[PDB]
Amino acid sequence: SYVTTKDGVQIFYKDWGPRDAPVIHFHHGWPLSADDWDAQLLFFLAHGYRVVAHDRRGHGRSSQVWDGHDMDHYADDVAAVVAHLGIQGAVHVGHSTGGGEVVRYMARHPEDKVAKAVLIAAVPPLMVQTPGNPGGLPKSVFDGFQAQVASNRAQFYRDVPAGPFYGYNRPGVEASEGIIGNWWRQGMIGSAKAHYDGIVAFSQTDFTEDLKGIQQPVLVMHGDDDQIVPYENSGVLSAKLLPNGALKTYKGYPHGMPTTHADVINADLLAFIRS
Amino acid sequence: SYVTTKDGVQIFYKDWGPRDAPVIHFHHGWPLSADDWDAQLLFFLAHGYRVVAHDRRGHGRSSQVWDGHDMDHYADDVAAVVAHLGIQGAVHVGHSTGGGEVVRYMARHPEDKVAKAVLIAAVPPLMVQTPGNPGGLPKSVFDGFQAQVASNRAQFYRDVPAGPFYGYNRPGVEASEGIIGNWWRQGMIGSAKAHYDGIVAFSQTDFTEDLKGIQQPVLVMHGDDDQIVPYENSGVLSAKLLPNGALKTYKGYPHGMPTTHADVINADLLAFIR
Amino acid sequence: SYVTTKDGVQIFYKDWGPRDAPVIHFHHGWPLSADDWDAQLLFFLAHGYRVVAHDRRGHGRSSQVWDGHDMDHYADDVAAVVAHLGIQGAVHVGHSTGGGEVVRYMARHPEDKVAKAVLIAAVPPLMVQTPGNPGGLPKSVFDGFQAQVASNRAQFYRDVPAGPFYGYNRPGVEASEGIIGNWWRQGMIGSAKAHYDGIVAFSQTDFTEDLKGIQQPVLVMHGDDDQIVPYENSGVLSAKLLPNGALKTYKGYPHGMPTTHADVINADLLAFIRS
Repeated sequence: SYVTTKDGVQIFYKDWGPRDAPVIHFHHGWPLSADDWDAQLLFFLAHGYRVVAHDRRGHGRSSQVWDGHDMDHYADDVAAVVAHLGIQGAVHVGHSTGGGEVVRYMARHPEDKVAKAVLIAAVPPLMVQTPGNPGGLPKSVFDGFQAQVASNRAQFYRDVPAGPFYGYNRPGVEASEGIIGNWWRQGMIGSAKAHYDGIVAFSQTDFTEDLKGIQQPVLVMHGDDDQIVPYENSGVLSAKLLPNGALKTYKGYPHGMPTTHADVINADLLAFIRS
Repeated sequence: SYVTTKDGVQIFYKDWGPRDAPVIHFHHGWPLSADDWDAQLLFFLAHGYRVVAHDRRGHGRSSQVWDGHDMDHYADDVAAVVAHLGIQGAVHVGHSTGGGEVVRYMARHPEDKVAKAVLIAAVPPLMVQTPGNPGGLPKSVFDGFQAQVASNRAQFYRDVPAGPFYGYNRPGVEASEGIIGNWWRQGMIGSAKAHYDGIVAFSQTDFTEDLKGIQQPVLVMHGDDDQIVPYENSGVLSAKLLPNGALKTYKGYPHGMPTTHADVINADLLAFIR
Repeated sequence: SYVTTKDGVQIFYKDWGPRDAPVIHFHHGWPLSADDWDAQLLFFLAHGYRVVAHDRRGHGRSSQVWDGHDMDHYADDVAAVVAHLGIQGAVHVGHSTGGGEVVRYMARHPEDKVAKAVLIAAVPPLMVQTPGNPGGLPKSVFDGFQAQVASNRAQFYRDVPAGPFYGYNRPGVEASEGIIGNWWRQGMIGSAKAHYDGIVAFSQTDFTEDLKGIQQPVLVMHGDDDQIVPYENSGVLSAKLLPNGALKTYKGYPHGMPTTHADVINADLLAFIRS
């Protein structure tokens, strides 16, 4: 299904389950799509929820609009989906870049009384280095990623999931070509332009302010061996800044743990949601 | 192209060939799409037919609707496509789950005087074991498939075509990465929920009644080494229940024979159809 | 986005950049899509251009219409895109089959005064061997490709990019699975019938008349180790037929040079366009 945003973007989304069942809205990471949530969507459907997941603008099946690739637009696009379906008050779950999107959404759209939120290996508070965040990674790494997206996206989208994303580069770890390919697939159908700007969006946006204002219960799930988003600089700090945040640490887990450790993550996610 | 069903589902379809040429409507298997018919579509176009192939609900490019994943809905979706294109009286060819769809369609929509039908490695009469079908497979096997679709669909959709589907697991057979990849691709663009429910639809639906009522000529094709749909409990029985049915057995052929043995299957399909 | 043609075909296209910026329209090769221009689109966006790229009928995301798979229709489809977006007078860049499409467009749609054009490893003047073109390739070669598309498309679409297309079959050249898979991917989402007929369209259409009539500045780029479109019977001859055309030779370069040698191809395209 599709919804047209205020600025004319076509946002694709999946909406499964009873119309009146409690809702969980899932927000995917960079440079993926709603297809990255298969395991979670089926698990929560089987546990009584209506599940919704949309493709970020320029990602997956959503329109490849060339501009507006920043957290504020991402958040407003979320607002469009929510209002379109009338799913205000839903629980919002965000992975990686999607976690930033969730936080920014809960910050600029308080009119939507979101029940609870879950940040899984999310980018907040900030990934880039600034005088306020000296622990932020150097742009050179991000600028480099943008160069890869611009000059060899097809291979770069193989390298990321085949190496650091799922921890398949660790010793004794058996890689899954299906999982690698699906990551790659979701990336290739998206816009190179949206993904290019998207790196600035998830790496150079400061969510410190937003985290401090969120009063709802928020669970932060982070693997201590996350090679893409810093466990301490992002996860631990995020849980600390959130007034009602709680941290859930997973030893040795990778960035893509919701896929490679679906059972564990889903069970813990459900426990938190049911309070 | 798309047709909107009575219940609001968008069904994607392909329609190639002269508008007034005789029609062959192809029905794909689980968990694929109309793209799985490439070889047949071009073969029959070259042999004077108009060919139509649609994506089952929640499969390929069709709407990822969360419910209605059963044979009755699959059949009514076919009716929508047929009515939209005005292709009543066509020949219908179904592969695997698609074979069950063809049978249910003919049964629920007798108004459409289908000319003939071909069931290839099709699921009828009933795949699962029950008190009425002692020779079927235990439900646990299908529950296992559902579990795979629910927790590791991306790899599972590699395992099936790389192993049992095309017989590539048979020592000595040369696998095709392109064919494996295309199977996987069609599966991944479809809905995990549609595929999850779809397993129950194809393995636990009894088509005995539908088969007994089909009076048109029907050809049942089946490889005797089908690792996906047991030859003895499907093709053999379906052919006998069909009043005007006939069985065509292919020794050593896999479930996906229409793809790996296109020349032979296309030639035999044509002989029966034309 | 999409535009509906006169004959009811849905043509998918990408349109990126400031609405008021100078336009460059890219035309992809067989059996690909607009996604094949990733590297070029981002490079020109960075240089202040508005870039447009559409999927040929029956290719990529465009309608899998069963007929009209010939150069005249491809050209009329271009006309529909141009009129829809109001991008008359833009620069047109076509690769391989796309090169033929550009030339046919500029010929049957003179009302649009295209500024300049670039033909990269383009099919003109005529690929197949005929009495008038004794230096062409025997038709049997193209009949072979058609048979592969009809009975072994999934694997054939792996073989072409893994072998001759990018020169990965040359000694000492390392292949990119991501690039091979992306070529394969774009081909599989397109129509087998459109691709089957498309072989006749690109290999047996004579563009001599069109070429002799184009007065605009045109740059003909061609690698001399192109295993898909013979250098000597294409680019060399096309450059001479064009009243204001010039040949740019890339020694040892493959057919898919815009992808494997993006830095060089982009720089030369930019220099020519602003010349």
